[PDB]
Amino acid sequence: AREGGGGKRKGKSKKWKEILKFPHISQCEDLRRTIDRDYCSLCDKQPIGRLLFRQFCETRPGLECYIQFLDSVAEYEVTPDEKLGEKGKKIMTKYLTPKSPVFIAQVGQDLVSQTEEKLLQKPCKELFSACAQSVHEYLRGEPFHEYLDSMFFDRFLQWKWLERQPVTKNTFRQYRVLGKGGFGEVCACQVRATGKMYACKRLEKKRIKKRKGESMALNEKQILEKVNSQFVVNLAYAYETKDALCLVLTIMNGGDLKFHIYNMGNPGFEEERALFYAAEILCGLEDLHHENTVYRDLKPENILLDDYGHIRISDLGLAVKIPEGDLIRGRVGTVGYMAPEVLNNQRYGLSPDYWGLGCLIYEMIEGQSPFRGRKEKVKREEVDRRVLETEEVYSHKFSEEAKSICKMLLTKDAKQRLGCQEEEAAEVKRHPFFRNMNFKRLEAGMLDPPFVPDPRAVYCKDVLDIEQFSTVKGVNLDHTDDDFYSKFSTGSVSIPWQNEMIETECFKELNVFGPNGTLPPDLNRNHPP
Ligand SMILES: NC(=O)c1cn([C@@H]2O[C@H](CO)[C@@H](O)[C@H]2O)c2ncnc(N)c12
Repeated sequence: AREGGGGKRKGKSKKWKEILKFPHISQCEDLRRTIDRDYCSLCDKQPIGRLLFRQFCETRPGLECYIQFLDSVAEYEVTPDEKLGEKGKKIMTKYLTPKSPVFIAQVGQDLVSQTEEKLLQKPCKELFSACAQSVHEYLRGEPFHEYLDSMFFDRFLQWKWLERQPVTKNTFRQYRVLGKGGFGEVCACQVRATGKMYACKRLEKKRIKKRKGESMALNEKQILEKVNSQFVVNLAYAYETKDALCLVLTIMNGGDLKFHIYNMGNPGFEEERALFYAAEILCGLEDLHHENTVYRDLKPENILLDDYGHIRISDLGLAVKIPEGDLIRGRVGTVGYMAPEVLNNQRYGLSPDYWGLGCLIYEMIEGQSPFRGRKEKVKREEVDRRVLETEEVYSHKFSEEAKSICKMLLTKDAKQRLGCQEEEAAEVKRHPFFRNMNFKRLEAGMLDPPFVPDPRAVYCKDVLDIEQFSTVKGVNLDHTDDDFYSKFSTGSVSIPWQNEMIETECFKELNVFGPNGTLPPDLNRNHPP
């Protein structure tokens, strides 16, 4: 239900209930037939699917206890460390003990035992994770199968129908230019029906073509799609115009980290501020790494702020999804920001992102790159040489803990680098530099940023065309470009679209059923259109 955006001069279109009008359920037969009935996707990962399955569960006493447990576990994870024994024991009594009325029997008895014991010792935020998966293992059975036959899944099919409607020229309205670079420019845009504000990243087809950037543009879209993170820009819509390809991303107008680091006039800022940014970047990094995707482009300009002062990683073009167990090569990135193992063309994993985190913390505190000056005339090959053969030094601006984490992230050997061990990100989160940071609360948006930005305002002439247009394809014998345009423009992206519907409360308002125990007319089979 909560606001956020580039400022909104115009709200929901007042015909929006017509625009988003449910199809009659009889028009959903094709969806019903083709849809992959997959529990995690339909009942968890997809935000409206999860809401509707939860609505189904609350009609059944036997199912609802499982949902309540899952919610309690969510509460447990954000509980302060010193109260975890209390919260954990309450969940034990309430849920995992047979005498309780809200007892859930499908969590295995030896799982309960293991959990009891882990709780007896020092409790960790992840205490109930095994019980949680056990619960989902049960819900994806008969409960799922009953949900699929309910009116709440019928209603999911109706939402999916709306989700998949084409993007057209009437989908969006256009506001000012936000910025310029890369293949194109970025402007504010707004979905008319829902009123949600986004950033439209406009890549010029001519510039993609001359630079041979098709693969990079396609890679960007496809990684964006598959990562859903509070700390990485999300992709809501991907579509075509006559001259451009458009990515409708999370609007982050707070300015980028390059600006904020060098705006002070005394570059570098408070460690408390640096710490907060670093912690969120790390979460963003862990979310990418969960997809076994390495970002490989970490630099201050690719980190953007929102009007709230939270950050997101942007510009995923150089990111690569690595096959499980594989390693990749290739020397990509920005000068001064590339890790030794990238520079030496070795095979590498997630490791460069951690080196990149080191650069960012360093530059945030010192105000300068570790291996370069900002005003400096120096050749690329010299900056590279510094990165391989010299060690950075640390001024009085660094606390001991800051110097330590930077040195451990800026470890040149990737094997010994912080966060590159078996613990992965967890090793970095537990570092003394972060000792006061509860990352679970951070991931849940429960901690306030120490700094609120002036939202960026650029002056720019351009009214640039972001109106959707599907060009006629195949005009030339060579249709490679055209194939790439068709591949790219898949329209709305499921999860962000659904969250948009929820956040703007289009979901809450539109999602309604009959007066009491009845179907609404759009679900009434006896009266088709
Ligand atoms: N590539 C992106 O995701 C964005 C780039 N800009 C602006 O365009 C500049 C160059 O990309 C940035 O510094 C911002 O001013 C953005 N502004 C708002 N949201 C975004 N999601 C971006």
